[PDB]
Formats: sequence, structure tokens, C-alpha cells
Amino acid sequence: HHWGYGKHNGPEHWHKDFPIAKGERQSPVDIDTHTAKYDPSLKPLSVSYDQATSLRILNNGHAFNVEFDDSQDKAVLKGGPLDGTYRLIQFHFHWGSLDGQGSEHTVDKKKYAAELHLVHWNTKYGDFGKAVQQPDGLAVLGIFLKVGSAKPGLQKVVDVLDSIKTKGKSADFTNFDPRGLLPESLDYWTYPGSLTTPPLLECVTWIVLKEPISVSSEQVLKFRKLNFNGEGEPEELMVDNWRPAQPLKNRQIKASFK
Ligand SMILES: NS(=O)(=O)c1ccc(C(=O)NCC(F)(F)C(F)(F)C(F)(F)F)cc1
Ligand SMILES: [Zn+2]
Repeated sequence: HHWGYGKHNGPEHWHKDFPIAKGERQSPVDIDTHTAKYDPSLKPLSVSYDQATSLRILNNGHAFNVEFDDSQDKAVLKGGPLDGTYRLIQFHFHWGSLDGQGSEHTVDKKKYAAELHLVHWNTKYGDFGKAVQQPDGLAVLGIFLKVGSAKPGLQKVVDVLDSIKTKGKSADFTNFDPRGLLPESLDYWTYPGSLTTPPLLECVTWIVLKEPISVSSEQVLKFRKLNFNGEGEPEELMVDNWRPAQPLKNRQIKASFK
């Protein structure tokens, strides 16, 4: 015990150990599509993942992270609302117990079945642990998942999950190409926010794609067989590992598209 997504340690409790939970730039948020203003000054995002080197996949008890080699500028995010260069460190998802919930951001109050976060850190701060202490330290690219046709590029991820069922298990996961998780369009909303799990640091530029990717029911069913618990402990399925939308407060969500 410590924080989680159970009845007794879930999002509504996190503020007790992490008072920033009630802060001024918390994530996720609802994206009201009528209120987000088109900003003709935003650039097209530059997602440069040709040289991405995945290493390992880890069940950390709250989700699973696909980890990359971020010792050099291989897979980077630039442009859009960003100044400078952000290195990909990991991706993970948040998902529901059923298809009608799971995403952290919402769009006109609609919840998607899951949400992918591609986490990047600003190289001008030298390492990730320094970057999370800065208001422009991270850029997280958020992509919604809806259930329909299978996503071919997700299958390698789904097929390794049986080997990392429980908290603390990892497996080698080399040569995975995250370009296969992108939608066709890179149109996005952006706003300043936070990590969505404790310690909830207010260090993130959020970039949320408008176009969801489609994954199959079978694919997401396999995410739902993972466990929050460690090996041999009472089984708690890893489902509903999402934080609900937080107050927007004094923030503007900008759209890259008209
Ligand atoms: N879901 S999210 O918003 O994309 C998202 C992305 C990344 C983290 C994350 O690195 N937490 C871990 C951490 F950074 F807080 C940390 F413990 F490593 C430290 F020490 F603070 F640096 C959390 C949420
Ligand atoms: Zn996340």
C-alpha cells in the first residue's frame, strides 16, 4: 500500500500525500472543442522516431511502460508548442474495465476506451529527474484509443503482456517501432499541465491528438488481464488506471487546426 486506483487509495485520496493534486495546472482535463481556440501560430508537430531504440517493458503496478534508450537524441519530439528538443523515455497507456471509460483526457466529456502517453523530456535540463522539476520539463503526446479494427502495430505489445502479468515483472522489448501507434493526422490540442500520477508534478506540456487510433476488442481485453498486484498476491485486475478530469482553472487549450 501507497497510492493506486482501488476504492481506498484512488485519485480522490492522492491529495493527502501529494497536496499538488489540488494545484493550478493539474491533468488530465476535459477538452471542450467549442472553447479551444485555433492558434494559427502553432507549428506542425515534428515526431522523429526513425531512430527509436526500445529496450524493455515493465509492469510497475500502475500500468506497463515500454522504455527507450534516451542516453542520446534518438527518438525526439519538437515543434508544435515546444521550444527545443524532447527525448522519448517511455510510453504507457491508461484504460478501463469496459470500453466506455479508460481515457484520462476527455473530449466534450466523452471518455475513450484508453489513452496512450508518449513521454518526452526537455534535453536542455540534462536528465529526466531534473526535467520534472521545471514547468517546461516534459512533453507528453496523448493519443486516444477507440475499439474497432485491430491496430497492427500494437500487437507486439499485447503479445508480451502475459510475460509481465504482475507488478515488478519486466521483459526484454527491443526493436519496437512506436510510429505504428500513431494515427494519420497529427492535428492536436495543447495546454500546460501535470503528470497524471503521483507525484503529480506540474511539469508537462500536453499535446493531445484529435484523431484516435482504433484497436480491437481483443487487444484491449488483453490489457485488462494484467494485474496491479505482485506475484502470488490476491489478484486485482489492472483496469481503470485513469485519473478523472481536473479543473481547467486559468488555462487555455489551443487547437493546431481550424
Ligand atoms: N501519466 S503521465 O502524465 O504521462 C506520466 C508520465 C511520467 C510519469 C513519471 O515519470 N513518474 C515518475 C516520476 F517522474 F515522477 C519520478 F518518480 F521518476 C520522479 F522521480 F519524479 F522523477 C508520471 C506520469
Ligand atoms: Zn500516463
